[PDB]
Amino acid sequence: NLDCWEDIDVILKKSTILNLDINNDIISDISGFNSSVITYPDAQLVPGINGKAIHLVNNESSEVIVHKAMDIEYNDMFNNFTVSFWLRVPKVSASHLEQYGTNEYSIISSMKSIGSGWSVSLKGNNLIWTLKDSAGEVRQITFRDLPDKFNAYLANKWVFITITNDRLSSANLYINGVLMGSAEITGLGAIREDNNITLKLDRCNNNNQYVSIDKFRIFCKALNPKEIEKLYTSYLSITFLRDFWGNPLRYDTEYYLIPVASSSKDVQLKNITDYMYLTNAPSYTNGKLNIYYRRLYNGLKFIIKRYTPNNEIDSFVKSGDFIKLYVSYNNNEHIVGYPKDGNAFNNLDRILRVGYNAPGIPLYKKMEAVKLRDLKTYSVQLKLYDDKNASLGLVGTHNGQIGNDPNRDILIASNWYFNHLKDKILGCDWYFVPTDEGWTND
Repeated sequence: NLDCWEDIDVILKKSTILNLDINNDIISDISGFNSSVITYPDAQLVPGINGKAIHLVNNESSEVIVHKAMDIEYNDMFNNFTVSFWLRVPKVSASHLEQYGTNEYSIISSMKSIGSGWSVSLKGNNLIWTLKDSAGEVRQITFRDLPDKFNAYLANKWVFITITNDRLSSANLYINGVLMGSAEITGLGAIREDNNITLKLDRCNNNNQYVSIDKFRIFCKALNPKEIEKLYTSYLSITFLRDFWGNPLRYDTEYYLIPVASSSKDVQLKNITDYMYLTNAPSYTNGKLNIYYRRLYNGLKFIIKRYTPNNEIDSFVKSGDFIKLYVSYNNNEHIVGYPKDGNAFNNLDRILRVGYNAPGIPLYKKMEAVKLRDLKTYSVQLKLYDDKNASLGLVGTHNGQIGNDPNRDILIASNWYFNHLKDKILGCDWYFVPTDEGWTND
């Protein structure tokens, strides 16, 4: 066995030889080996999976260099190792796929005249892991991302990358703990890489290209699936809610809502004071490039507001936070709630109303933003309360009709969901999608 050095958490900690962390707006290695980290002028910091993350744009000043300490300098020459990091890449437009689809550029590398070592690179919608030994011998894992960009890994969402290397067998590439690619690597000689690990866009012809990298980490062993699962989920801090992209959910920000259980649906409004329902979102398809996705940014815009002042006006929404949900329609904001004795399906599934204002009729609008299930998904649940603080249920949808309107999946609040929180798919899970430069519909 060529690994180094029991409890999984202990193994993960002990086998870590490099761990980039960001505190006090400074990037440093907290592995204990103290490899020095050189941050260049245009390396930017942006919201991360748990704190801030490294943001790299396409210019010479945007880079972070890690100078390996002598104690780990030659750790991957003959022995096993694993590289892990959260990664976020913008969805590549149809135009850029045609124009730059064949341009392979590295983003993380240990390769310097022959360039032995390893590298993480991107080519169009392909994520590539490369190992090169001192003889120029090469081994690669090429991962072709899913055609459906709504579910793809290189389409603007934070995803967790993990690449294990067993010198006696093969290299395996994982995304969110799932095996996506592999390549036998036996027959490789010594790996003589550069003294530095460089995080930078190298040889990228698209000047507007950028990537985000977080928690860059290296282990001195080839992690097994169980360890990778624990590693991955260890970053999903359940106290802070996240938006569709994996970034922190924020107050006073416009979001489009999409039900996780019917991701091809957008939310629409019947009329002010009335109900909301689902409609099919338009879609984009390109046979030539073999890509497609339900288009985003259509439907109602929702805004989350603090029910009462939080900590120190923190901009991020915490699980357990009480809020007021509003719909921003024609520049006017209307609160979402359930009026006393309001129409409901079989007196159990309370039909939500937007901007309801019948005089003398109490409107229950106090909600709680929570994370009760599906840790790996960037979704949120919303619990509505009445005036006595009793639960009116979780926001979801119910199929049926109102008056003579067509059959529709109508937005409601129901306690029914609390008895099915273990289901794989549940109608009370919601994606909060904010407009982002990393995703423009073609």
